[PDB]
Amino acid sequence: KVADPIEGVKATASTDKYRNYYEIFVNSFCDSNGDETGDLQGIISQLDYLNDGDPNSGDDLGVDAIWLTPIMPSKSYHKYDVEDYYNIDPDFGTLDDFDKLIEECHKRGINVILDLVLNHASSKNPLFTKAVEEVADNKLDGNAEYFEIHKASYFDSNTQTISLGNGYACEANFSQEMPEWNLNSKKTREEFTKIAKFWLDRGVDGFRLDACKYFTNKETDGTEFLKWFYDTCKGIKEDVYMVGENWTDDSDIQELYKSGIDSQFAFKFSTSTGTIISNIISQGGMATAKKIMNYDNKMAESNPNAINAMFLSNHDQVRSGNALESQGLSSQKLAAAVYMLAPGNPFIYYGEEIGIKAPNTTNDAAYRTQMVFDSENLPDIYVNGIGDEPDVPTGGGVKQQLADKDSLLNYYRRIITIKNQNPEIARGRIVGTQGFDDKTVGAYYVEYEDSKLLIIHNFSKNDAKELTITDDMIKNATLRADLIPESSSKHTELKDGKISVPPQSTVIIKSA
Ligand SMILES: *[C@@H]1[C@@H](O)[C@H](CO)[C@@H](O[C@H]2O[C@H](CO[C@H]3O[C@H](CO)[C@@H](O)[C@H](O)[C@H]3O)[C@@H](OCCCCCCCCN)[C@H](O)[C@H]2O)[C@H](O)[C@H]1O
Ligand SMILES: [Ca+2]
Ligand SMILES: [Ca+2]
Ligand SMILES: [Ca+2]
Repeated sequence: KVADPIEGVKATASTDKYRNYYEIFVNSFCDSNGDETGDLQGIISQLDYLNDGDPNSGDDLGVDAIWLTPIMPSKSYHKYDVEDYYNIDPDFGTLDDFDKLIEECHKRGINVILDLVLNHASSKNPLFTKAVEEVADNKLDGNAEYFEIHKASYFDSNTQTISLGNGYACEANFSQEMPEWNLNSKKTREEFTKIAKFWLDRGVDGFRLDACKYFTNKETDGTEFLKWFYDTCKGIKEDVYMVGENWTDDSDIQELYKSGIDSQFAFKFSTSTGTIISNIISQGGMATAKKIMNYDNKMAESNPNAINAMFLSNHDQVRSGNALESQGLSSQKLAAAVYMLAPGNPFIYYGEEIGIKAPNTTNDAAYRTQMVFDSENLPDIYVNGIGDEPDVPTGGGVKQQLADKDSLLNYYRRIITIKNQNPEIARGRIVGTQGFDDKTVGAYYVEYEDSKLLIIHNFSKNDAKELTITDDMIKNATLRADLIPESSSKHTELKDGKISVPPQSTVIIKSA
């Protein structure tokens, strides 16, 4: 019977770089034409589920940016081997379907970034097939100049290669079908400028940049390359946004931020062995708050405009729900609150919001299962390596979960609404932790210019925490928002300076 503190509070749609992102593995999301392959028209058909354009009404998820996995011609179902950087794979649609998707996203306040694969191309990209022919004729000063082609003996020993003619090879860390670009090449830079402009001119808001760890090599400074590319794209589109996958230690992420790239994925906090899920299982609130503050701030030293990119899991990892669901739905809910209420831009993986699991932990295809909009009418999508038979989410599909006020999905929805009511959360920096003499409680102050919030998480699985909020912490403290997983009907309150934070709950404190 305690009033919901967010009732009637005005939400505002984001109009800047700060977004709750949604990663769509295109193959697996929505099939509009019966071939068992997801496509762009399928995404279009579900845009009102993603964002209906009105932050103050409706039953949409509410995400305000999409990251599309590769959409360009490729023989593979994942398409990270790019055969043509200037078109749409026919299974996904045409450039007209792409233009429709952009228009329809933007009408709803949804930004769109593309997976732009700069480390490597397909071995069937025509630029590369020409290089291969020319190398076989001992011509190295044509198309070979686009690619990381050298005599075999040049390569660092632990570098995998593609064998070419006449004793030459091409760097290929990921596959024999993924030859690497020479990022130092004049010709390559020219080509990348053309590809960037091609997509930016179609209304794209920016890029996800895979495999940044492999920009740097024996002769390439990846920071120099990414700075060159990023600044090129800023000239084309001043408010272009990029997020890099740099799957490596913190010091390498610090280094790469000197490029001025907005964001790099925060791998440290992802997966079952990562900070967030590990500490939700271990009930380590205080540790998690400390680690988020220290990491966000360290990265800001390298780039003062860094936008951290928190995530539980992506298309290259086991689904987060494989670890979290067996710990109870309230653990899954807390996890969402923790990663999404950290500074920066969180990335929800499609289907995470309804608890899609991986049927096995070892096969990448099992990380990319079929999105379930309605568990009564299961999808019919083929995913190479796991077939087309759909798993049923424990909580049902989108339609089921939207109706149930206590669903995982509705918890995500509420998190997003709280963010749309409180811009400081995404845009600010953590200026300090707040101790509550309890290792289960993780609390920190996020401040964005003139405005500070106190975010408190109770990681305890079983125990409510009665906390005292003083004027030294937040002057004239009020309860701005709550997230209480046990029941959507349950709210708390701040009364005579005391607030009960239930198990696995989050509260947000703000000055009157
Ligand atoms: C970022 C990218 O950098 C990375 C590489 O492009 C993406 O990963 C994708 O590509 C790899 C490699 O796929 C290619 O090579 C494999 C291995 O030879 C071929 O099998 C594929 O057909 C070819 O496209 C891919 O890795 C799959 C490895 C499978 C191992 C199975 C072993 C057990 C067998 N019983 C990824 O699945 C694909 O996404 C990455 O996703 C980007 O984010
Ligand atoms: Ca289709
Ligand atoms: Ca809405
Ligand atoms: Ca490389």
